[PDB]
Amino acid sequence: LNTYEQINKVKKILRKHLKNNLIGTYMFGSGVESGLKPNSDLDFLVVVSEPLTDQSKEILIQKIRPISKKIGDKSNLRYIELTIIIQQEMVPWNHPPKQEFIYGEWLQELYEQGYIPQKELNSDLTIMLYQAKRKNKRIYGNYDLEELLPDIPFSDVRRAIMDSSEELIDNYQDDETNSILTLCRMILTMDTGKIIPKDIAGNAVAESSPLEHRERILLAVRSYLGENIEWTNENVNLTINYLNNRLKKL
Repeated sequence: LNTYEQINKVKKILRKHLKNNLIGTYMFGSGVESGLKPNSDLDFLVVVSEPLTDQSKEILIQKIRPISKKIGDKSNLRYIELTIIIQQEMVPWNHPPKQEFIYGEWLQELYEQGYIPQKELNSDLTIMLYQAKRKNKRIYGNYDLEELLPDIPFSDVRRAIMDSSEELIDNYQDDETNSILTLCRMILTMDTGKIIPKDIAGNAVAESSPLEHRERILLAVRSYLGENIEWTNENVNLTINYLNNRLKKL
């Protein structure tokens, strides 16, 4: 499958199965903000009127799974990430926001165990809605995304980033590259105000960082682009601490 059929099959899945419950289908993220590199994920935000039955969620999982990349597969497909929100659940705005459904490949093992996304609160979705609201591509629907979402205070985006870092520093063992560059991304957006891709945020923050930390940050960029880095002897704790403290100074 090509990038074009990937996106098109997602649009028709949502339309065929969500029928008149579907308000809008939007894409956001690195692919819309920076351009579609062959490495880029396909990130979808979907807005609905009412909750989805546990049947509809299983269908979505079933129909999305064949057309999304699977981890560590050497294919050329892209990862599909898709979030569903109910328009009415976002008013009045409240952090953390309500999330109706998530398709994501980090959940595949659980999907195989029968796991079925239930309504949950997701502090990270505040950063997504903030990102999507500022730049998105509408691929279905009669309204622009900004018309379907209340103003989101950037203060809540700050609360969002800090709360995620707090658990990130405790859970970097074995997803080191993600955690380092997430924090690097995290630092950029809390100052300037814009979100950017991990690999570009990594080399931007590494430049402003003491050598030992820069060395390790740039070794994270490489792994994110494939390279097998083997962190078992790198002192990731120090850079995590450095990035976290740097971040805690907003």
